[PDB]
Amino acid sequence: MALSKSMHARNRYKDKPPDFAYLASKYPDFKQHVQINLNGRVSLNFKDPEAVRALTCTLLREDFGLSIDIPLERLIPTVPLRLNYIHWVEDLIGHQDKSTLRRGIDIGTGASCIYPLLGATLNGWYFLATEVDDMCFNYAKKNVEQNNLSDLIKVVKVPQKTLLMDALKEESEIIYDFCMCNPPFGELEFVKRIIHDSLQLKKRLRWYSCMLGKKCSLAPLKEELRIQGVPKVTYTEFCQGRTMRWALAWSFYD
Ligand SMILES: Nc1ncnc2c1ncn2[C@@H]1O[C@H](CSCC[C@H](N)C(=O)O)[C@@H](O)[C@H]1O
Repeated sequence: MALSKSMHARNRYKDKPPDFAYLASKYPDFKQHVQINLNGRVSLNFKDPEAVRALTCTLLREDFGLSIDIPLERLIPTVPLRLNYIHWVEDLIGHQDKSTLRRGIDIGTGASCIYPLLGATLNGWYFLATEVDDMCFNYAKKNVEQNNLSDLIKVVKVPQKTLLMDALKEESEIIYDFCMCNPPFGELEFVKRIIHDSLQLKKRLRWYSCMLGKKCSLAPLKEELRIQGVPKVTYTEFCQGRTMRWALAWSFYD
């Protein structure tokens, strides 16, 4: 499948994208990173990671009420793009209500802990955040605690060679609804490790998903899943102008 306006229909920033002028007038700690371009427009220098951090932290504060602390030394996520994936998963696990508790896994949560944070806020989803990087693990366990989401999000430091399988030994939950992953920059080799772990977990997770960075990666993975005889295999492409990612998910369910 593929979504109109190249991004998910339920995305906040599809109809109402970020307004630099507005955010500068509200958050004077963001006003410092914004500069007036030639066209008179209020613009952020996307090269400066401190500027980009200021935007991402402000959009979380402004639109989700999330106050996060993230280091420059680590990846700065781009709020609207990550949000498409949150909505795609919503669609996959057939969102719809108050007594229907849905639980997922985030393979590589990052310093931000962006997916579990959005996910637990927007929908109240229980998450199992995994991390190999200590710095990332420290900041994520911190952002979760400071937004009092300690109850829904369970951040866990994990060994290097370990993925999905190994992580589901603490805690012991029978059925997980989804698992999202944003592979770090071979890419194909990573999702292949996810595919394999999914072959042994099968119906224990309703949906296994992966946000890809390269379109070339879709063709072999689509073929791998097909060779392994995976019943449902779904894919889409998201967008944020210059940026473009390819989310792919697969289920063993009829
Ligand atoms: N085998 C593995 N298991 C768990 N986490 C891993 C891992 N390999 C890498 N990671 C971690 O996963 C992260 C990938 S970056 C994805 C971060 C986040 N979801 C975002 O979009 O902001 C890194 O912080 C890295 O330390």
